[PDB]
Amino acid sequence: AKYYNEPCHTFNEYLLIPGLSTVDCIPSNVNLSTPLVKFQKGQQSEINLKIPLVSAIMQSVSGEKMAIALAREGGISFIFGSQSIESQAAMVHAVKNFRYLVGAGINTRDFRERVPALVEAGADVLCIDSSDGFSEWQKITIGWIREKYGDKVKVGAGNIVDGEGFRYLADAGADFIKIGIGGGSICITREQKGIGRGQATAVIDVVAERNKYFEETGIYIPVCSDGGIVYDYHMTLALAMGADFIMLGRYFARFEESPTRKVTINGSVMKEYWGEGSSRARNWQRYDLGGKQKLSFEEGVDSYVPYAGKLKDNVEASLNKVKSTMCNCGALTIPQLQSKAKITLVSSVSIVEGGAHDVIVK
Amino acid sequence: AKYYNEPCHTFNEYLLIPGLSTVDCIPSNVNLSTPLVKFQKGQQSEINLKIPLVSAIMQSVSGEKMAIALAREGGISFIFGSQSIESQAAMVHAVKNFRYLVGAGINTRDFRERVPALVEAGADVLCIDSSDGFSEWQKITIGWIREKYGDKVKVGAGNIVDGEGFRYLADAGADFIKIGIGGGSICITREQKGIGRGQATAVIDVVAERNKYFEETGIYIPVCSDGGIVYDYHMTLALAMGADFIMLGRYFARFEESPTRKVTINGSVMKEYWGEGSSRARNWQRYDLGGKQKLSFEEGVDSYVPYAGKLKDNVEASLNKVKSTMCNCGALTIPQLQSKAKITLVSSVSIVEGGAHDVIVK
Amino acid sequence: AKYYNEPCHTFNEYLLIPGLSTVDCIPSNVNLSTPLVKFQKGQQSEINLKIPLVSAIMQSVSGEKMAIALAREGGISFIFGSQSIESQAAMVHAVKNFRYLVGAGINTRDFRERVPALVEAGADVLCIDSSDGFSEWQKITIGWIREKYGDKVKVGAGNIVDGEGFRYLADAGADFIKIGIGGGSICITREQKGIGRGQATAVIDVVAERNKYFEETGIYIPVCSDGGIVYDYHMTLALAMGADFIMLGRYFARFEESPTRKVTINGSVMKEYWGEGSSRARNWQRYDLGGKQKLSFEEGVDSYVPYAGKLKDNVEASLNKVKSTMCNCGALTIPQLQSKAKITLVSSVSIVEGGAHDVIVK
Amino acid sequence: AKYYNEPCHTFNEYLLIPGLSTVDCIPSNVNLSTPLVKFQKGQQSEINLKIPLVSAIMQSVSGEKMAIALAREGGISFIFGSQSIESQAAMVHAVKNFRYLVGAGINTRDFRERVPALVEAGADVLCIDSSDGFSEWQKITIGWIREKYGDKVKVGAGNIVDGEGFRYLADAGADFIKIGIGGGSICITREQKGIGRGQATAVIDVVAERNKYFEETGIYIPVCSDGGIVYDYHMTLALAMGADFIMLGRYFARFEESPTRKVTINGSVMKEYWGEGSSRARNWQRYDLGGKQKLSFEEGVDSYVPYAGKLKDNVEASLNKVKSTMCNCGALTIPQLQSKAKITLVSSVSIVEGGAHDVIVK
Ligand SMILES: NC(=O)c1[nH+]cn([C@@H]2O[C@H](COP(=O)([O-])[O-])[C@@H](O)[C@H]2O)c1[O-]
Ligand SMILES: NC(=O)c1[nH+]cn([C@@H]2O[C@H](COP(=O)([O-])[O-])[C@@H](O)[C@H]2O)c1[O-]
Ligand SMILES: NC(=O)c1[nH+]cn([C@@H]2O[C@H](COP(=O)([O-])[O-])[C@@H](O)[C@H]2O)c1[O-]
Ligand SMILES: NC(=O)c1[nH+]cn([C@@H]2O[C@H](COP(=O)([O-])[O-])[C@@H](O)[C@H]2O)c1[O-]
Ligand SMILES: [K+]
Ligand SMILES: [K+]
Ligand SMILES: [K+]
Ligand SMILES: [K+]
Ligand SMILES: [K+]
Ligand SMILES: [K+]
Ligand SMILES: [K+]
Ligand SMILES: [K+]
Repeated sequence: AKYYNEPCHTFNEYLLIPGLSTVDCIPSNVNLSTPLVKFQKGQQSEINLKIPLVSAIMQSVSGEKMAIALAREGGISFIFGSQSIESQAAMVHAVKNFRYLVGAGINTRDFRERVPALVEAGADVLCIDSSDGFSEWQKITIGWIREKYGDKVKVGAGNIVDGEGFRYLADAGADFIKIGIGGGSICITREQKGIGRGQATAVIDVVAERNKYFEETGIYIPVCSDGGIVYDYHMTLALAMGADFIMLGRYFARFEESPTRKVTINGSVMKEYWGEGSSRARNWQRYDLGGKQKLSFEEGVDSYVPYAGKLKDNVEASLNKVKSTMCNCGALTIPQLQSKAKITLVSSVSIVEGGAHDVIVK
Repeated sequence: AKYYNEPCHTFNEYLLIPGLSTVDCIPSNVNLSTPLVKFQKGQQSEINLKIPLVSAIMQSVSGEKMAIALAREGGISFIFGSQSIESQAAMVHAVKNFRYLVGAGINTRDFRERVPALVEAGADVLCIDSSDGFSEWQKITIGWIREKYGDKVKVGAGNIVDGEGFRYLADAGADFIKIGIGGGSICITREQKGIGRGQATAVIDVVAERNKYFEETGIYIPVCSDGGIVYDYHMTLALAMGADFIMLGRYFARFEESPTRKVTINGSVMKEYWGEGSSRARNWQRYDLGGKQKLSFEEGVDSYVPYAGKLKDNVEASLNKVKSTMCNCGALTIPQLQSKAKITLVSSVSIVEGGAHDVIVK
Repeated sequence: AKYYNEPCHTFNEYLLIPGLSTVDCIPSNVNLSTPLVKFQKGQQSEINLKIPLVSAIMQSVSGEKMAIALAREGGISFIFGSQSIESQAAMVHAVKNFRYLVGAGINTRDFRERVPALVEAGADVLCIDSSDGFSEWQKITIGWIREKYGDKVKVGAGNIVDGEGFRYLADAGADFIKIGIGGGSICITREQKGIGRGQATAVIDVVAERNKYFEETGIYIPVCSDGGIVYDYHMTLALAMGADFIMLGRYFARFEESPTRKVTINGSVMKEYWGEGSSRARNWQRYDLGGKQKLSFEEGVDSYVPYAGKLKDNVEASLNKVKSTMCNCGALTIPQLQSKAKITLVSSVSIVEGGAHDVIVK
Repeated sequence: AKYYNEPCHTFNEYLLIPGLSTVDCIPSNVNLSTPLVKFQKGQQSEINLKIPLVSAIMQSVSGEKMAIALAREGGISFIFGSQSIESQAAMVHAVKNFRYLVGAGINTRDFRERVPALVEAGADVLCIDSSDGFSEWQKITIGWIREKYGDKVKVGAGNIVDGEGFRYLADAGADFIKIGIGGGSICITREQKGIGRGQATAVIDVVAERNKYFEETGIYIPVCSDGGIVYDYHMTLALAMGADFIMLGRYFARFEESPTRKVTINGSVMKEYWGEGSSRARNWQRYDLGGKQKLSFEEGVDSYVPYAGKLKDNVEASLNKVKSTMCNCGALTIPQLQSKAKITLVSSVSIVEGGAHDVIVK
């Protein structure tokens, strides 16, 4: 077996150490644009978001209302694929003809039928939805798409957590690669199967490989930090570590625009939020290992998250914090932040010092 | 004194990082066979289990019903030796003539009488039951067996936690070596005597020495990770780290087939489970240091574990998780897993991220 | 991005290992004098405090009564600047003509008007109040002061946490540099923006750079450990690590002399204490990044701290502990302590051993 | 200031890894004898205990009854010195003429009068009682004793935690050196003054220096691990790390023979136990830094410990565990253990695995 020199870590263990802020480092001057799909050195991506936030490929998150609301704010939603091809295509079509950008998730089994339907519906980009994307199944799926559409259809892939996985999907032809296994708020894969890696360590490792790949091939492949975002500053950390954009489930599930019902639990207004690996969703394709067309066991839970209001207001508040921090770090663009960021791990005692302490908060 | 560069760790601190899964990496294609006794390079062990699980040499675990039920599923039980030679021989005989495989535990004191009786009863393999097997007492016991039976009788030995201990028992002639001191769920040896080592670190260290020994002698000695298995994924980790099979007490004590009584504690159906070092068992031979034929002090406790039902159903569920994970890692056999596994330590904060978080589980 | 070899740590994780105590190492012989502003090698600072304690630039801490009481004991207060120029100047004037030393906080926006008013009022030293002082805004402010007053006006600056930040402000001309981001008892910046560093690590790193700067230029720049002091021994640690003086908010807010109201909360007499970044204070200048003249979001909280009595009695008790420890370390002056101190990190288990344990405290 | 490469650790973080146990490694063959005072290479100490346990120099521990009971079992008590010279001398005299060995604590102030009185009373050995023994005060005290009695009077000294402190007291002429600052169960020095070091790290460091000193001078100076012993296995660890004997307070305070009252607290029979640094004891000499003859502030607490019965029965039970472990490690004497011991640090997760887990203890 192979071992590592250091244990993996995640977001709550890090802090950014401010660099020089020039007079032009004003939050209003910060440009949050970011590339969504791979491109050649010196050029621009064919698809650039205005903000680095994308909603998860989940039944309880990316519906028509979410896609429209997020697209309006500059991001993009990936309409969930854990539904019939016909219904998913209809959702994509409704968003495209509500021009707002919209993505759609696909699986490694019915892609020969689902892809044509989604392309026809007007999807701008696709993304294979898999817990563990380091597989020949994803290579086959991407290969078929390239075979039939060449570079006309953009397809994201994976969910790998190290350089090897990234390299495999990059060579396979993925337009962007998703990072993360087990970090999701409603995910229990790490406790059920024992696979995964701290989200931050995964991003840092994959980004290092992505940059080597870029120097070697001249091809820049955007990577997405998927799952584990709890606080707004976690967004800034993920971007600083090298992620081009961030995929979130819980963050968006709390909004009015999520397709779930609002429910009151103990005097608190909540919203339903469940994992694709829960018996409720039954998205067996996401965990498919060539076995029976059913969920062998649960890898996600059914839950409630606090209702946070409208997406627009929340996204605005979150990004204002991101932009402010970027200015503390002397960055006016995401690439600048990724270059200038000074990132340190924090001891548990330092964490205690970071919050309010030795006072009774009024 | 001698010190080490790193502290010891155990199962809960590790995770497997998935490798490439090929289209043939289907759970149904996974072969869980594993060698039980030492063999020569290029050859097969004289005894191979169909599944890598064996039940502990304990009064509250390995009785006749357990031995039959586990043998039926592909594993093997080691009938406890903390009972009269006559009664233990009778249990072995009943299992053999219920052909199901069955093992039997022996001690370093009455082996001249117990061994012949067990061989006569039809035991397929024996195993010295000792907390600390790094001793001349075990070497003497193994030597006597070899003297009287040559290689016809198979005897496991030890419970060592480092390369030195393994080497000693290997040279002594043990057919397989058991790893672990203090990791047992009902064991308090580490708190009473201050001896022991994290189970994972022990397995990793012993396996390293076992592989060097193999290259040096051409003799492959199977090793057993004994104790400390709490979750099903711990089984996968132990195997990935190099263990050929796993010995469990608590895991099996919870089943209908364990020889203990079912008792209701606070509306919950439980089963009795006690350590061999508890006053209830009085297995002083297991902790014998050439002193009086009595337990100097307790090193185990008397307890209750949740009733889990039938062994067959539980073992099936556990191994389905093991096989699934092996497929994520690209392995269809245990040796493949041990070769391909990528194993990382996990920070405490990463552990929190691994479970459900920031949601109210419904 | 840039990463570090070790995670940051803070006060609770350290202990001093006693050195040789000579017969002259008596608490009564300890000299707690310390320089407040930069000076040339071989010379003395133009301003030396008798004790290394200064009160925070906060509405809930440094008012007229506090400034007089602390000055009387040998320290100095920095009258808060989060108020009109006229009212702040009046406070400074009242203290100066109550001669007691007194400081005053300024911001990077209205300094052209505030500075003249404060100098006119008789302020002995000024200090830019900023969460993140690594900025051109501070350089511009210091430059203007030097332009108009040369070296006649002393101005402290910053709140940096590493060598780079220190170097920038030193070259900018600051008379003393303040260390610390996010360690304040009422501060939640690290949780809102994700920026900061463990206070101890920050002091140690900045001090190392300060000493290199001294050897290079012959100019000694005093540094201040600002925020995070919870226990009296934390003061000793900060000084031993290299800090010349310590800035405290919570510590002083608990005293009779703080400008806040005493309130009873659950039978306990408390005092109000709030952060400059709370909606109550609205000190937006402290977090200004060239944006709108308002607080974008809260970075501090409103709270209550236990009433501790008169400043004189408390400061006497605190410093008696500091002097005693200095004697255990064989130091009769702060520079001696900084030279002789032996400082070690402490494991969490060692921390448990440090307090009373395994006994019921009567 | 000076820093260290690793943080300090203490007893609960360590475990012994068993070595080879020969047939002669029987608990009954273990010799627990140990030297109390320094001697020349190749020779024997003038005072050897039969067991490596000594009672603390405390009012609530070492009275006449304790001294007699412990001496009977092979150890020695150091009659507390925080009382009049006359009364302490009377206690020593009573023990000597009850021949049982007995020690007596002295301080760095009234030694010119206390020492003669104690020698006259028949004390076999003396020991300076100080929290921080790295001082000229101890050197002066030892020097006076040597001046007046030469090598006829044996005097222990210190309480240092590193090689430097040991070296100083060794050169000063101490017959044995005590290790430890802040580890005491009733001690809060580390929380009041911020000085100290993990007990295990202190012992390990001092022992290393002691062994170098021995090679350099041919003089073997016994060292004592003082404070922090919570479990019986902690005794084994301290000895394995190099300590010749162990000083305990809490351990003995629980016995019938301790001079304190038995009190019932919540249906549990307890015994009073307080630190010498508590207002109850007022042992200001122990924390004397040449200041006023009074306790500047408390460094110890007043408490209750569980009543454990008679010393004889408890000491027998404790040492049976020590002897058993020594046999697991292949040692029949303390020097053998110190040579053969294999000591590892243990992760927090490994600690959890070490106790009973995942079972309901009946
Ligand atoms: N285990 C599951 O059932 C599951 N369902 C969805 N997800 C993952 O968790 C991410 C959302 O994480 P989060 O933003 O809620 O923390 C999704 O984008 C997807 O990668 C899951 O891990
Ligand atoms: N301390 C004891 O009394 C004791 N009794 C049995 N055992 C050990 O603990 C193992 C079972 O551990 P576990 O599967 O319950 O965690 C047994 O195989 C044996 O090695 C014990 O450590
Ligand atoms: N976040 C806030 O609102 C805030 N207000 C004041 N402070 C900082 O916290 C310090 C006082 O910290 P403390 O002594 O209360 O721990 C001040 O000197 C200042 O640097 C703050 O961080
Ligand atoms: N702080 C105190 O008041 C105090 N009083 C006694 N002691 C120390 O603590 C030791 C006893 O520790 P323990 O065996 O109770 O853990 C004594 O031998 C002495 O070195 C103290 O630290
Ligand atoms: K900055
Ligand atoms: K804070
Ligand atoms: K895989
Ligand atoms: K999770
Ligand atoms: K000292
Ligand atoms: K303590
Ligand atoms: K042994
Ligand atoms: K255990």
